Amino acid sequence: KTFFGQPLGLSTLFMTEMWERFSYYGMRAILLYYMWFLISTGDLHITRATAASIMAIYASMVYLSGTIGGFVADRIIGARPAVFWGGVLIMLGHIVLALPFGASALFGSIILIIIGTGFLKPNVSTLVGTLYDEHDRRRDAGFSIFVFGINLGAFIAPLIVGAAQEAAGYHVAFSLAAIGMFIGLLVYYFGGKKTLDPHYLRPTDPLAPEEVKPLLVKVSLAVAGFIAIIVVMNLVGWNSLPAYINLLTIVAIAIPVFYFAWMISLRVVSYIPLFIAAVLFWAIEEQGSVVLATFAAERVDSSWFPVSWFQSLNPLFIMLYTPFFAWLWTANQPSSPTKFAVGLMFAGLSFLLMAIPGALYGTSGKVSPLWLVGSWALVILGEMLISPVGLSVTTMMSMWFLSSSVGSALNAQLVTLYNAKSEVAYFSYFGLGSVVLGIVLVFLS
Ligand SMILES: CCCCCCC/C=C/CCCCCC(=O)OC[C@@H](O)CO
Ligand SMILES: CCCCCCC/C=C\CCCCCC(=O)OC[C@@H](O)CO
Ligand SMILES: CCCCCCC/C=C\CCCCCC(=O)OC[C@@H](O)CO
Ligand SMILES: CCCCCCC/C=C\CCCCCC(=O)OC[C@@H](O)CO
Ligand SMILES: CCCCCCC/C=C\CCCCCC(=O)OC[C@H](O)CO
Ligand SMILES: CCCCCCC/C=C\CCCCCC(=O)OC[C@H](O)CO
Ligand SMILES: CCCCCCC/C=C\CCCCCC(=O)OC[C@H](O)CO
Ligand SMILES: CCCCCCC/C=C\CCCCCC(=O)OC[C@H](O)CO
Ligand SMILES: CCCCCCC/C=C\CCCCCC(=O)OC[C@H](O)CO
Repeated sequence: KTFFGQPLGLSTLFMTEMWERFSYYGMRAILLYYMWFLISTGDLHITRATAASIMAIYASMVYLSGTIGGFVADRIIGARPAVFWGGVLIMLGHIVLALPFGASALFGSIILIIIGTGFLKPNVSTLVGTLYDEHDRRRDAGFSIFVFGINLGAFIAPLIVGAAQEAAGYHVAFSLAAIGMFIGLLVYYFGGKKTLDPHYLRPTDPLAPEEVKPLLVKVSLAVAGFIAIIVVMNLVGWNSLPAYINLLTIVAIAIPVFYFAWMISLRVVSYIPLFIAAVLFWAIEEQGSVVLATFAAERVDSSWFPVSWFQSLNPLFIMLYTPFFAWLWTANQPSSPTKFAVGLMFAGLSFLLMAIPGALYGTSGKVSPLWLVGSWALVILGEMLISPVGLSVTTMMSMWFLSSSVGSALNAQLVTLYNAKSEVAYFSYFGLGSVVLGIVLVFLS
């Protein structure tokens, strides 16, 4: 008796991640529209450009937090508690938004989820490997099944949450996200005790006595320096929300900039164009929940259904393409930098495609939802070529997990350029921009 030929414990982690991704992407599907709403009532004193920038940097921090959660679990708290307490903080983040508050709750919600996802996201995948011996040939299948559960949650969430927001408002919809995470915790907690190794209740590589102090010092210097920067910023008058957002953008981009300059000082050099292509691809893919969400709400005949449902197309196409590419890579298979190149080209085509309706019809009307369907089909096609390979090429493993954070940080700057007047230029310029760089990468391949 198995779960698709895998140890029964996979069923627990499958559901755990399905519900967490439900909570996360359910929130993402309506958070931007929610900020627009708070703005329209005068409760939130920012522009839509800033709100769009917030969504991008929010994403950026979540991915950044993810590069740290594995360490904290491996060295300090253990993978099993990390997942649990991460789940708790994620649940509380969605509760904060469900409470009878407005803009005052946004920061607290954002922080809780950044930290919680940081503890949960890397460590659930770790525990999946825990199910198998070193020997097990079933590993690749088990992770594929796990990924399917991730995509499932991401798929149903905007449908269910978006419908709920339409029927019962934002606060109820945010509560559904919280309940989703809660369900994830129930199944995880009770299902875990039956199936998970008690070894992972504790860290597997705990700090040795002599490691405690320098780690505390290292963490301390970072906080003091970051706090110092913020003090100076407020002294010299750089203290607006766009300013803090720029600071985090700089931070998110500096980290890979430093580790490279650190490590360089020589095939690492060859990894640079790969890393650049990854950042750019993630930038475009992550604009689906920001720029494309804006386009869906302003430029699409979506009178008969919640416009947040467009967020379901991303994981839908992942699920549709997946068994195909599963087959395709079994049946000369192109190289890895070739995949990145063609992978970035498809991202570029997805934005080039979106420039068409504005150029043909104008930007003051509404167009068919099919334009967005086509756009997402194109970008996810690019994801099938880049994501399954990116970790393999880089084998700096962290560099791979950071490419998504840098793309989002870059987006935090770029998405402020998008509006009805700049629609066609935005899509053409960046669409073509990414296509040419994918052409360059073929030359450098
Ligand atoms: C996996 C590869 C797929 C590539 C996607 C490209 C195919 C479709 C592109 C967009 C279709 C155009 C819209 C069709 C339509 O019914 O237009 C009606 C009109 O209301 C438009 O405003
Ligand atoms: C152990 C805790 C787990 C449970 C998760 C927390 C969620 C439980 C109940 C959520 C109640 C929804 C909020 C109701 C509400 O504010 O109504 C909004 C009002 O504006 C109606 O339009
Ligand atoms: C080890 C990697 C991290 C190192 C970070 C390097 C530099 C950190 C901070 C410096 C950036 C200055 C802040 C910029 C800023 O807030 O400008 C805002 C202003 O233009 C808007 O009103
Ligand atoms: C408007 C028309 C655009 C047509 C574009 C066609 C050309 C695209 C790429 C040209 C070079 C081939 C790349 C093949 C390759 O893998 O490397 C070899 C290349 O470096 C040859 O010099
Ligand atoms: C009286 C109100 C407060 C009660 C709620 C607080 C939380 C209750 C129990 C905490 C349990 C800690 C879980 C840590 C953990 O590793 O869980 C993992 C599971 O064992 C499965 O892996
Ligand atoms: C998730 C909780 C927050 C931890 C971050 C604080 C980082 C700074 C110093 C590390 C604190 C670790 C405390 C426990 C510890 O490692 O000491 C005992 C050693 O295992 C044995 O000497
Ligand atoms: C077996 C695969 C089938 C799909 C093939 C992919 C199609 C590739 C390019 C299609 C054409 C480019 C989009 C332009 C477009 O939508 O024009 C349509 C009219 O403008 C609609 O009013
Ligand atoms: C592989 C080919 C797939 C099919 C797409 C081919 C080209 C797609 C779009 C080209 C431009 C579409 C609109 C043209 C346009 O807006 O003309 C500009 C007018 O002068 C506006 O005043
Ligand atoms: C699978 C095919 C993918 C589709 C890509 C083909 C189309 C590429 C670019 C189309 C749009 C080009 C720019 C149009 C443009 O800016 O014209 C000016 C407008 O009239 C004013 O904004």
